[PDB]
Amino acid sequence: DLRLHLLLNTSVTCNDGSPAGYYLKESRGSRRWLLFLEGGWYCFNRENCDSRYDTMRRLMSSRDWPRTRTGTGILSSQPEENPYWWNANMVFIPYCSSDVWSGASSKSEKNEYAFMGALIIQEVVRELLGRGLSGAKVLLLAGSSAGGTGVLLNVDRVAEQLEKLGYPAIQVRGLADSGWFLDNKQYRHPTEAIRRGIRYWNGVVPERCRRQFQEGEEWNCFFGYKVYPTLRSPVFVVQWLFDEAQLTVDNVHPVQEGLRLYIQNLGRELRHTLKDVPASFAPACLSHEIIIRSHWTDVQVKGTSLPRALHCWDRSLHTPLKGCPVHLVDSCPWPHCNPSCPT
Ligand SMILES: O=c1[nH]nc2ccc(Sc3cccc(OC(F)(F)F)c3)nn12
Repeated sequence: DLRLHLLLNTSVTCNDGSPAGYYLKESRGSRRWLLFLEGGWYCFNRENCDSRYDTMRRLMSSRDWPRTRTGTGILSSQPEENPYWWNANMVFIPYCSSDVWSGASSKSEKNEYAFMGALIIQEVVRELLGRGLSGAKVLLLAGSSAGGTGVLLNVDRVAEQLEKLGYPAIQVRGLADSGWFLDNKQYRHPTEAIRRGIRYWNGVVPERCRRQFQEGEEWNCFFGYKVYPTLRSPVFVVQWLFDEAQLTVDNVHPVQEGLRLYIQNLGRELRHTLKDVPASFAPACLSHEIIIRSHWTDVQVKGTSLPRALHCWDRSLHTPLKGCPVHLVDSCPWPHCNPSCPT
């Protein structure tokens, strides 16, 4: 139901120099626009990117992209599947820059690959303005995994470019799903790979965060709990307390005391980082599931589903609301202590 458009500015490219693009399903009766950033890790040097080009080429090139994609979860237009925004204009932005959406570097004599994730987002926004985004009231920049970190890195830049282009009435907001990681100690023994990636990509981070951490330390801004307080746009954070990717980077795979304590401490640390995040949904589950899955409606925290919490967030952005909460963080300390966790 979402149709592919390759960028009209063909110099804004995927890793291999093929044009980037977006999939669009318009909803002409709606002033809501959802722009979703796909995830899929990243690559950080020539040899690592070459391997990714061999067996993850759709994440580095548009040459084999299909003409259409089906919107699912928060991108579904069916009310039953998407109680939150089923009538919105739907945009899926494929991740083909391998730079956690941070890059601003073209291919060249000296660069085998282009890392243009930050420019891809800006160009999608620019081209959408001529397709109806100029009439929007809300632009929700959403994303999962590397795309969720991408939201944190780019939401304020989207807000800034819309202001500079002359559209101050469009409210830009972020929804970061599964992109809120901790730079914690591993269970057995990362940030060095991000640190090297940033140099390889000419990666860019939000200005206020860059100014806090200063030169060489931009990697800090890839960690939600450090970049989020510097952001001005409203951002709703969705994060499993026991995210499978967090456990993977922590080298966690009949649980004895050391690992039990490690896992419990991870959940408490994650919960701590979300205490001052007023719009958040953080269930006590071991999962890698994301908000574009069709059954995203099923999980609840304190009896409230994520589509409900997002609706309550919309209302809050018109004092807390009777029966319509927006800060939903589990307090129970072990995976699947919430009975609604995905199986
Ligand atoms: O796309 C998917 N699925 N799961 C994941 C997990 C991380 C990533 S990128 C990333 C983003 C922020 C920090 C980071 O460093 C860390 F790992 F936290 F130390 C890596 N992308 N990703």
